[PDB]
Amino acid sequence: HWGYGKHNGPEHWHKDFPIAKGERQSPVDIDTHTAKYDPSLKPLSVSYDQATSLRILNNGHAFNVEFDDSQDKAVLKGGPLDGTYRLIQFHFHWGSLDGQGSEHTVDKKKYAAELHLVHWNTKYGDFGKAVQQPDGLAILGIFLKVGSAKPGLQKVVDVLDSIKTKGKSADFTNFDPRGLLPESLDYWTYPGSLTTPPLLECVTWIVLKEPISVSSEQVLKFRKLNFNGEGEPEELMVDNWRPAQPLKNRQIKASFK
Ligand SMILES: [Zn+2]
Repeated sequence: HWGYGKHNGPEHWHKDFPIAKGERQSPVDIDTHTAKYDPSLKPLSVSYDQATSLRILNNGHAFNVEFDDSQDKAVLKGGPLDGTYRLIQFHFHWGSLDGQGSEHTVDKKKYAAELHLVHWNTKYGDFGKAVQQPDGLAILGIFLKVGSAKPGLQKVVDVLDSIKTKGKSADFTNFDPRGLLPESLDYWTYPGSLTTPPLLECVTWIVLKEPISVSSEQVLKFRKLNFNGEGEPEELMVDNWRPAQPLKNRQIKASFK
C-alpha cells in the first residue's frame, strides 16, 4: 500500500522496505561543485534504432512505456557500464507545480519532472534476476523543464486519456524513445537504487546534464492521470517523486569537464 499520499508516502516506505534506509539509496542531490570529472568514463552509447515499444500501462504509481526486451533491440552500453543493458521500460516522475517533480536534484534544484529509461544487464538473463545484482540495472535519467514543447513526447501525451486510471493499458507500438533525448549525452553517474519499492540497490545511475523542454500543456496532461482505479474516488497522479536520500559512502562522477 505504498504510494505518494498523505499517509503512505516516502517517509513511510522503510516499514515495509527497510533498505529504504540503506547505504546506496536513490535519488540523491548532485552537487556540481563536488562531483569530479572522471577521464576514465566513456561516452555513452545509446542504441535505440531497433527499439519495439509494445504497450503503455498506468500501474497506479506512474505510467510505463514497455518494450520488447527478448533480444538486443534497444541497448545502453559504454559510459560507466561493463557489457550490455536492454531497455525494458521508461516512465516519468512529476510534480503538481512546475517547481517540483524531479527525483534527482542539481545543487538542490528540482526540475518539473524526470524521465527514467530502465535497462537490465543481459549477463543476468531476465529483469527479475538482474534486480538481485548490484550491477543489474542501468537507469538513464533525464530532467524535464517547462518551456517549449517536446514534439517527440506528444504521442505519449495523447494516449494518456486511454489509461487514466490504475490498471489500464493501451497498445503503444512504434514509439521512438530517441525523441525524448536532449542534444548532449554529458552525464553524472553513481551507484544507487530503484526509487520505488522494493528500493533494491541494483542500479548504475546515469543522469544527463542537459534537460529536455516540455510545454506547459504537455505536463498538464500528465497531471490529469489518476492514482486510483476506475470507479474509485479521483486522486490525481501528481507528486509521484521520492526526495533526495543521503549520499553516504558514494561519489558522483562527471563525464565532462
Ligand atoms: Zn523512476
